[PDB]
Amino acid sequence: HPNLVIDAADVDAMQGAVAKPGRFRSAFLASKSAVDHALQVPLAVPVPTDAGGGYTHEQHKKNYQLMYNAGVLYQITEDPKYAERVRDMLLAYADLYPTLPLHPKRRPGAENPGKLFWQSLNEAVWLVYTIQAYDLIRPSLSNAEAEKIEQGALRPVAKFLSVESPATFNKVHNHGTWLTAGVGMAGYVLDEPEWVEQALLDLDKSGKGGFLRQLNTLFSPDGYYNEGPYYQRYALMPFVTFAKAIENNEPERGIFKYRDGIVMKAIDTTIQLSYNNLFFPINDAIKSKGIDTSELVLGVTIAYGESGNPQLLDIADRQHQILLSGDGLKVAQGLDAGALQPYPFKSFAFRDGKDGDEGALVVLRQQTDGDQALVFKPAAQGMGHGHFDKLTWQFYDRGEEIVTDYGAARFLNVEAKNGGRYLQENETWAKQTIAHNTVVVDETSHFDNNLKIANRNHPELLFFHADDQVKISAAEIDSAYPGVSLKRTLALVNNPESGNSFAIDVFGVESSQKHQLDLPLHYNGQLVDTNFRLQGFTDSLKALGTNNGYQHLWLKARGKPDSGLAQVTWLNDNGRFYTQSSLVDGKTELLFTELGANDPNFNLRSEKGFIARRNGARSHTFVSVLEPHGEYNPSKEFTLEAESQVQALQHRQAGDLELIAIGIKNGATQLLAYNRSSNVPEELENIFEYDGRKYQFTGRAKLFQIT
Amino acid sequence: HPNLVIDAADVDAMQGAVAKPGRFRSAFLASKSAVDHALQVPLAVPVPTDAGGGYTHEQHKKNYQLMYNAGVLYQITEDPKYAERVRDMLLAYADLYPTLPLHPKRRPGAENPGKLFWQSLNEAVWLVYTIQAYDLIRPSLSNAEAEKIEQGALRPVAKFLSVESPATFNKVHNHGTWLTAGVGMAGYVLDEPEWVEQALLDLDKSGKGGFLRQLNTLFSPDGYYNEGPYYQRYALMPFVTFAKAIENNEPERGIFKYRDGIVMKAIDTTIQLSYNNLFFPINDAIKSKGIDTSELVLGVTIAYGESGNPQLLDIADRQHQILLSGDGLKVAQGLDAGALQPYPFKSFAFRDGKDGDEGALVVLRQQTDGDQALVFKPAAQGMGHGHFDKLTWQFYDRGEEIVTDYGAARFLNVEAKNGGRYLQENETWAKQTIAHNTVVVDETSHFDNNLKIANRNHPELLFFHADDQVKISAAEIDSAYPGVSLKRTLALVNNPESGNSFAIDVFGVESSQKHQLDLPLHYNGQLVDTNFRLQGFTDSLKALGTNNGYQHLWLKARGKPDSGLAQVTWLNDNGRFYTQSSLVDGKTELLFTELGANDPNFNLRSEKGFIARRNGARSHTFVSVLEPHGEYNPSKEFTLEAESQVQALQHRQAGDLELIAIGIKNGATQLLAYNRSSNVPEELENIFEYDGRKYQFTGRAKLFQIT
Ligand SMILES: [Zn+2]
Ligand SMILES: [Zn+2]
Repeated sequence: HPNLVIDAADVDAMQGAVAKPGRFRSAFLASKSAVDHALQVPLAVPVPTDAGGGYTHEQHKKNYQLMYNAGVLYQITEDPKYAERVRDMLLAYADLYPTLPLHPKRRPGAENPGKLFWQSLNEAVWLVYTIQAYDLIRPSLSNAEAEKIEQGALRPVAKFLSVESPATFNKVHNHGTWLTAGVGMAGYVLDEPEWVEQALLDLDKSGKGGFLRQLNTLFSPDGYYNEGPYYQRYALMPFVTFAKAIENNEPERGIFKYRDGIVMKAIDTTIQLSYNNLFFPINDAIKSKGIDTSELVLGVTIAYGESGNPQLLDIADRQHQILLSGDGLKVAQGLDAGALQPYPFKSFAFRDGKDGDEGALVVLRQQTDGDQALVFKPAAQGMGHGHFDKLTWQFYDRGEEIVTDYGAARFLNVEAKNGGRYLQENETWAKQTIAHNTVVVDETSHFDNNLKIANRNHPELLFFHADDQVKISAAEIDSAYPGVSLKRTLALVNNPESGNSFAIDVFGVESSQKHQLDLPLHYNGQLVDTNFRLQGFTDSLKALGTNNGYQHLWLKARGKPDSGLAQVTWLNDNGRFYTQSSLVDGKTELLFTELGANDPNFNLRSEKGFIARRNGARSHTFVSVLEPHGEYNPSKEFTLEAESQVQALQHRQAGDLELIAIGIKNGATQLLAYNRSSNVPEELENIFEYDGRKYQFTGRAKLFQIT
Repeated sequence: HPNLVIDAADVDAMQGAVAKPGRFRSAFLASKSAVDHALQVPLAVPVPTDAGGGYTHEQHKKNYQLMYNAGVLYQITEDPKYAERVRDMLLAYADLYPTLPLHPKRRPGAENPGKLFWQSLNEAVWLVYTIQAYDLIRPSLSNAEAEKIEQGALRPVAKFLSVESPATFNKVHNHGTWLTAGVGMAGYVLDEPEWVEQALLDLDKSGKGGFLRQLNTLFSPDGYYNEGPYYQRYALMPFVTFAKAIENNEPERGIFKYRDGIVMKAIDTTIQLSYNNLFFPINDAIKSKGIDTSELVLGVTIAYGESGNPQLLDIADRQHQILLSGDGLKVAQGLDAGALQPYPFKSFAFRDGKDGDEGALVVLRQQTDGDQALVFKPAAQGMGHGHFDKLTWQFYDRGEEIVTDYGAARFLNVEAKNGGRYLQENETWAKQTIAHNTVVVDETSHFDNNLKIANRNHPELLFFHADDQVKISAAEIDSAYPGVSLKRTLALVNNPESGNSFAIDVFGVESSQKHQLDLPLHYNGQLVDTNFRLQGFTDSLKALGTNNGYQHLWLKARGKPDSGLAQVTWLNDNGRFYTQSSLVDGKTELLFTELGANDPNFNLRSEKGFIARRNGARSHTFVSVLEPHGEYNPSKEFTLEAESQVQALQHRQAGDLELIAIGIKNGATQLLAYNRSSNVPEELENIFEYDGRKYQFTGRAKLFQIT
């Protein structure tokens, strides 16, 4: 009876593969050992009393996982003990569920209620796994056992998640995707076709919500999910699960061709939104989440099963987790056959919006100086999970996040931390603009915290270009603060001769009115030196400000460099020094902060940053260069080039061109020249004059060496 | 000509091994590649201008490293390009060194000056490496080149390091070992036997100083170096280097048998004083230093060449660094031959003092619940790098430091941080007792920071016992504070029935006068719960105190739990929760701190801790249990047992016995019973009554399960 993600054909293929040495057999033996041990322990289907991370919540989660794993073993081995365990647990659920009220630890202000769980989302995950387990063990049951499980457990849960909470079922968000996927698959297993249609087109079958609306709205043409990478991988699992079930049940729907293969694009982009295996922590996001997460392990197997792309074996190899499925077997076989090819992590502008015209998530990468990623976020809001952070950036180098995004104020599945829920400081700190590396006007967050306006306004991607020496993008938004135009261009560059790299930042603010302008740099590392006088406050600390996140920042020190070049140098665990060299006009303060004020429940990390503060400016440009330099090896006990190699910095406008000149110690000046305007063909010619000589280049941009 | 660590026998064996494939050939090729690349850069022997971490400091360090490596490559390849580079660098040193003043960035308060370097310590390392390089390339030289090199560089350096700085040269400390090693090896190479004898017996050759006194004084009979693990590995290099040269030139001295084989013991104990490859950060210490440090890579090859112990190959394998020497070949061959045997990290009391009577460094390990180490420090002062930390402890679990020692306030080889020197806050914070996990009386450090009193006093180790279920040690000191006695016993225990483990702490304070008593607990991880009301200060922070390190702690929160059981729970990145359960009397405050006050140069990390404070006590006992519990997996997204499983705690005396009974939720109480007397035969019988039942055990201690 398996006919959801796994079908009978997959079981027969798995049965043959299990008795041949290889990755698949070894994964099978490991699952079998674990399930056999778990079968020794009595079933635990407790009355639900705990919130996220609590015993009842985690036990119910463990139950769905065991029921799925045992069902897979039952199909492969034909051993009845696996089905009997799944049956006994389902009979227990069938007796418990009808008697359950809404969860005692429900918090409806945060999320909709569940019966098994504090929130409906976990119940939806439970249905997605449990329906598959039932589908896998259904041939083992008597008719009365099936009827009791369906009438007491499966149908009441399907009803609870759909007709009984219809607003969320018809919503176009990850929570909707989980609910639609579970009820739709239940429609297939229990022969309820209307449930499949309700999953695809909403409860009214209108078309306004449902699975198809989600695929047409939440993803851009580049496969980029509007809520961001961390919820991208989360929603991926019900997308590829229900899509695999649609293809096995109604292949005439052409689900894997729908919207020009959007399901495959979505899988691939999920992989791309990572560095050193971790998803970029933009918007609401837990920084530990990586590509070995179960949703992307599954997604890769499904995409490899559809395409046979050997590049996906590279990812599967890094995930270190063989799945007991037909597609999981295909992955295991390609790996055993040596078919692996490297996976191409791209510099790319992943467009945002269903039509691709609501900004973009830009990733700039280069390997000349090690693994480096500059992540630029001129993206749309991302809805409730979105941060108020237009044009913010991050910088990754040598395995580590150097210029940082906080992610969410949330301790996942830690019940003592408010049931693992999003904390108050996720609104008052983590979402605020001052928590990001982008301009804050008048100590006020972008859109002044107005969700509806934020949801309707987005930056415009002006351009993106990437070649071997220059990766560069610019974007603009005039709606973050009406009357203020915010424009940023960021370049990731490398010089082949030196082996050196730079991140270059040109942040232009233009207003007809005077404003306070803050540009934070939140960094990871230890402050080691400054160009200018800086002594920290010594016997008391006070918060930087009063609202919009400023109330959480302790002010540790205040500097006001003389006009010219300001330099801030820190040292990272990864063995590198980082110096930001910025142009200051003598009216710019540098405020050094530590996160942790107005934090009575110890909910925030002691993160460090410095803010460039320019008061009373109508128009201002923040020009800066981030220089990774030197080597620090505390094991062999040597240090090289600990001092910044930048001596001078100049920024000039030359018609439609922007020039950034970086003077290097005992070295040639690095001169970034790029064309500023919208459309620039690849062979367009440019010249300009710098220091009495003439320079010429084709296309968007060129880095010159001036000896 | 090579006759020091490397002799001609070694060279011959290496030459035949570099043709055959294997670990040695791969190391050779990697070295040859690095040096060949170095040879294409012209030599740089600059006039010394910078302090530690600066250009000339790090260049002169690069130079001795390259001279040694190029010299070894000369001997193996017989290719004069390597010797010619070494020759040309030494001729530049011969011309430069006699013109040199004392170093312009000398800081004679911190360390004695050098000429090549700001301190003579680096000059001694330079000599140790360079005398070996000169020895390796000598047969390539003309007599006039040899005379110029010896007259202008080698002899002036050796003379500057001995007769011109005689106090330090005759000193018995790590600075002394480096100086005497270089001069003694110069004595062998330049045929100055008086220098060899001065190296072994001091300049006046009295025997008060010198290398034999160092081996007889700075190590205990257990091979524990008095200054601590971080300086043990430092001194280990000159110790084993000179010893190996002595054995190759004067094997009649039997140096590897001297003092019951102290050198081999010294190597083995250096390996023992680590957890997950890092040395215990006690006394002045840099936390990143681990067993791959060059001194211990060398010491392990030399011990393997002496003893052939296949267990040393385990360490070598973990170090991942084959050495181009005769011993390093033998190590590579044994590894290739698959002779590796697991190295045994033991529970052990490493005695302190020349004769092993000045306290001890006690390490308790178990493996039942993962890799765990309890480090207890009832040790001698350790001279000027010693910390004021009698009876302090650390806890390590699942790869991480959980209960912490700060180590030193110093940024090794970062010139912008005071030349990589020990910083002011090393004295005012890192050495202070409040920075450690031990009792502070009246906000005053042990011995009141008086180094002369501290050097004359040490705790007495009372007992130490390790079996598979209980590891336990106790010690006491009555001289840390006038009229106050301090006694601590620490136990590491495991229960087989559950996978559970506990660290048990009983800290007794006895005095005829009332005092304020502080017991800090410095922890690594995120605070997640308390069983008593705790709200952090929200709008400002102020230092906890005014002196002896209290001026560096921000007080973030204050709690006063009710009489009974206090519980503090934090979450560590290793995926485990930790709960300290402590007995409190309603009069004990718990103060939550963050390091960072009075730190104007950003010299301190933001470390966290909590302090149990009890005022007006004459005698008081701090009883607590540290419980690692649960699993936190944010990749798979599950949590198990996040809540502490301790329900109750009781401490009782029963004659010569102490009882600690730990109530477990849904579990048998764990009852630790141990005899307190110094003398306890293994077959001694103990009997006590607890809750109506009678219990008996043989020997020192036993953990009982009470259902
Ligand atoms: Zn964010
Ligand atoms: Zn210390």
